Amino acid sequence: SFGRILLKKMPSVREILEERGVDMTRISAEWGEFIKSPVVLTNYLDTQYYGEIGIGTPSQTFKVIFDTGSANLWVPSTKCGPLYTACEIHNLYDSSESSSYMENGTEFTIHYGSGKVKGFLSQDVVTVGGIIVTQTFGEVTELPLIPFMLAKFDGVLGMGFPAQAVDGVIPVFDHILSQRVLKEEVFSVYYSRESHLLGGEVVLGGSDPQHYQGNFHYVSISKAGSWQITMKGVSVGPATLLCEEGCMAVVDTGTSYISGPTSSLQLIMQALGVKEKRANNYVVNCSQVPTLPDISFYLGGRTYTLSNMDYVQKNPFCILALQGLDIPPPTGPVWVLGATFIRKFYTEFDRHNNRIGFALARAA
Ligand SMILES: *[C@@H]1O[C@H](CO)[C@@H](O)[C@H](O)[C@H]1NC(C)=O
Repeated sequence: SFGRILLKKMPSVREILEERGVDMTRISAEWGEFIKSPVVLTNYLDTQYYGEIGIGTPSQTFKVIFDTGSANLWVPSTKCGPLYTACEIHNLYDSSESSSYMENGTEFTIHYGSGKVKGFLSQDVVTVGGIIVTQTFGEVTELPLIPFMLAKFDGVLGMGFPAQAVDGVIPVFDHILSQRVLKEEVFSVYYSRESHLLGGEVVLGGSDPQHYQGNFHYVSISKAGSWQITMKGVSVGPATLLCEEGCMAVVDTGTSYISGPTSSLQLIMQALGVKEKRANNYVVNCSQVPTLPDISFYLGGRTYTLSNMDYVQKNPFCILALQGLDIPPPTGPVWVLGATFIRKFYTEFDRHNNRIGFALARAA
């Protein structure tokens, strides 16, 4: 258990609002917006998994999201003022208790779907999966209410490329690579079946052979500075409907729902046999779930199939784990294979070869 980080299941901000009796129209309209330098593919509304890291000497524990969509580490600060009530329900980084703290002070702004996180940079020791790196990270002093007033995670560990990082900060994984401690310059991400207790695993330096079956097959990165691959077909049932001419697709551990363009996804929802739409999202009567056809994605000359049980979430109060999202050019129309895709297919992110590997996930 050297370079492994146990991911733990948490109620998502949608699931917290659902359990408090909030209407599905209100949740999407007020907590799930996508506002018009690096690209945003998530609002953390549906994120269900966090890992724990330590920051400082002695180490102060934080619950963080492992987000391949971003390249920055940030956590709430004790410098976070009284105007930001969201800070008052989370763990706070206190430089006063760290002997390894070294100030920087340059301001940063990280944009995401529902809003923006502001603060200042600071250097300290960071322990992630038993590996100690000297990291520059964001001390957040302006944490917005949407969605962090109800989030069950403190902050975000970016697992993206250094080109995506704000203020040109060297990311956490890049520092781990500089140390030459890992067997491979890769990390892989496992989510187990959607249960109440069962969690997941991020492995640094390789892949856990317990959590996959058969063999990995790899797809090259098509855009240099991100986990982005060419998709050559989206199919409902036997019929291939979209992406024959070639779609860009991001594999993102940050968001759990698969994203596509609103027009392309509405076409899929028609052919799926699904009428009801709430903003970006699509709800369905739980009686008609077993009759839904399989969705498939064509990646690196192989099909990756999601069955009815893989892309639907039953919560007490059934919602499809797909949603509309239009990123404009030059970045272009993009799909996002979120954690729903990765739960089915154990994913290896490869930094040396600049490629992404997929394999059929399983339990032990
Ligand atoms: C703060 O961090 C940045 C990296 O984003 C670095 O280039 C800069 O030299 C640092 N500034 C100070 C004053 O330590």
